[PDB]
Amino acid sequence: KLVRLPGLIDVHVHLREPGGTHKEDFASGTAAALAGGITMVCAMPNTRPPIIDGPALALAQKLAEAGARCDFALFLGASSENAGTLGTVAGSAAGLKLYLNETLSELRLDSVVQWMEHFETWPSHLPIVAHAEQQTVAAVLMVAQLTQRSVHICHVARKEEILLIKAAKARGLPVTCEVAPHHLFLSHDDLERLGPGKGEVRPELGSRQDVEALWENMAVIDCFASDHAPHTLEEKCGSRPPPGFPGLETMLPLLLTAVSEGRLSLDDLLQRLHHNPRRIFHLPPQEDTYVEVDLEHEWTIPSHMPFSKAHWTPFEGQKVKGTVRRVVLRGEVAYIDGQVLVPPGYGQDVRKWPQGAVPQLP
Amino acid sequence: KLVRLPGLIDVHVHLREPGGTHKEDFASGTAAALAGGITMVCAMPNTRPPIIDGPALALAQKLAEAGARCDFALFLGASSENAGTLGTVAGSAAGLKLYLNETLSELRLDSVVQWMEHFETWPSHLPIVAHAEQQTVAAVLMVAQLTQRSVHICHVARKEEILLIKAAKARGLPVTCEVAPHHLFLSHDDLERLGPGKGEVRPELGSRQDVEALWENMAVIDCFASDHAPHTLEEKCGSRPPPGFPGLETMLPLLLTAVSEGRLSLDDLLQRLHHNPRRIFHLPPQEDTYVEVDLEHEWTIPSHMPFSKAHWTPFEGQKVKGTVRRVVLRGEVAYIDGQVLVPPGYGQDVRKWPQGAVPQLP
Ligand SMILES: [Zn+2]
Ligand SMILES: [Zn+2]
Ligand SMILES: [Zn+2]
Ligand SMILES: [Zn+2]
Ligand SMILES: [Zn+2]
Ligand SMILES: [Zn+2]
Repeated sequence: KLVRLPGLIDVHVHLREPGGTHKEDFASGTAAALAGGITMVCAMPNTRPPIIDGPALALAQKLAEAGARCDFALFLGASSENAGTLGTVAGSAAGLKLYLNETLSELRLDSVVQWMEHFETWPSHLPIVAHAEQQTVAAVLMVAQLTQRSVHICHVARKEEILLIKAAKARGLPVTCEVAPHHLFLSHDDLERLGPGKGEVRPELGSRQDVEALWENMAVIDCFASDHAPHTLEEKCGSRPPPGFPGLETMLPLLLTAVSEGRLSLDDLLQRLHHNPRRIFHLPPQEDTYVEVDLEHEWTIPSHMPFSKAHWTPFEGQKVKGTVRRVVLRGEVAYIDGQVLVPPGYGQDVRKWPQGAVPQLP
Repeated sequence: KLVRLPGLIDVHVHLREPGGTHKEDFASGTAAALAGGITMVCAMPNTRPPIIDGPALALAQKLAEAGARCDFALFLGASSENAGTLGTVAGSAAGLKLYLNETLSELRLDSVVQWMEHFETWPSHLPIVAHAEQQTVAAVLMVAQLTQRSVHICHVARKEEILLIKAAKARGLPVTCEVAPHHLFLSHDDLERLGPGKGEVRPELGSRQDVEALWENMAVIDCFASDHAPHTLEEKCGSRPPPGFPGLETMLPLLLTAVSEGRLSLDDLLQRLHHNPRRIFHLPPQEDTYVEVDLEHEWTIPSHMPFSKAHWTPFEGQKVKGTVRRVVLRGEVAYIDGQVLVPPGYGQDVRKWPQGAVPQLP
């Protein structure tokens, strides 16, 4: 009755450690990942302190090695000060992350010249990822061409954005992109229900026409990634709600529902949650690692999923068909039917594996 | 000085066993593969007997398990008689191969309706590969759309073909393709030297404009594959020369030369010889497997490479920069500096590995 899948990869998660551990930490976030059929995550650098230099990366790496229950890589974050300073640690990171729209004080870039400096100084063989909305997608693509390298665009959310990327790919430009589940399964039609606080997310929820354009242009989407952005309900409902949805525990159930409805194939799903993440970020295979799912079980997403400390979900009330039954990670049962069974610290930094280093010319 | 690469994959080799073992057998062909930095091969079904039914597949699987020095998967071949009969063994094969142009009596398909029957009966989740030249590419793409599934086009050789595939990808159609090294590094300009016998290959060598279109449209090429088609010199020079070049031992040196010249990146190469073959054919990772190459060593391709029984090469005289120094396959030294060190039978059928089965809905 079950289906065996390879170990799935989420290349865009915010696990909030160090500095935001009331929202989530490595142990709780990777528990959420395992319960969602995810066995490897790439953690974003907008923590407190942000991962914008070698000492912060060193700290975050040890916190993750001690807290993570699944395997991981850590992004470095581009700042207005660190271009040309990351060469020694660059290869130990998942990649470099550029935050090109409204963001946290330390990751804010004031000028496209600062983008150029990062594209010019970051090692040419290592991944660069950009949070780039609307015309920013076009702008960062221009910077990538001027510096003659590739770029990966995070959470594409709009018809405008996916059609621009489509046009770039038609010209042979080296761009890849990812889409998050809330931009495939939620729209403006849901804002009435969510409210202005819970509904706050960046990129914001799109129109029904945005959602339909993403599905119509599935061929253009290289990866699915949750953009797991845990904030507590108190923060989402308060005066200055931060953007973001939790999503690790709901991503695969939502997508398996789409597969069961014929909206995409099982292969389409596995290209976007396994093969393409591997090849874009040069992430290594995980030995004796697999996920068993039940495609027949129908359930309704509750007000909060078991594991994320976010303790809320924007998908509450949606009917889904598909559930993660068992996860085996490197030969150990990591998850069965609502219980995580590997301790904090079982997870490892895949960039330290010999097969996890990005190949490079001498 | 050396560079470590993952285990490379050649998804298009003719190893001639059973029935053509004077041209090559599993032991000699996989020795050639290892010497070329290849650790996994997909063997084509136009053997004698051809692999067009379960008994022939059973035989070929045992011959490969006994003779192969690297890991492998075996293609099934479409015939005018076997549509609807391969469902029980389909999942044990690399995929289904359709020979849509001039070919061997048993793989000859008389009618596009026979193509349709295979697309309709072959399991929808398993790979289909087509030898399709010129307008045949358009025709098989039409059949793929009518049956609403994907197709992979072998050895794209012409500007006409790569631009058609480019246009199909721009419309979001599920098509992938491979290009062989002789269509990137040889042209009509070389036929004077090769002669009409040695120069016989299908698809035939292209014009300089064909070669330049393939390089210009590298973004459209998903895989490199050798189309290793060993024939003895006596056969290539005789009255009725069969088409094909040997290529396993020269593919990587040629491509590494191109990398060293800046014609493509190391990543471009590894996408096309590792990641994309994996994800198109759902081939499993190989544990503790890697290839060490020396990018500085300049040498001239001789009149024949050491291992292929073909005992000739069309690349004789070309200057290359790049050489395979060491291959480790599943923890054992398989190749060092001109010597293969794993015996016939070390190789395994990757479709029998748990991680080597193609995921499918229940
Ligand atoms: Zn991202
Ligand atoms: Zn994010
Ligand atoms: Zn890689
Ligand atoms: Zn092929
Ligand atoms: Zn062939
Ligand atoms: Zn696969």
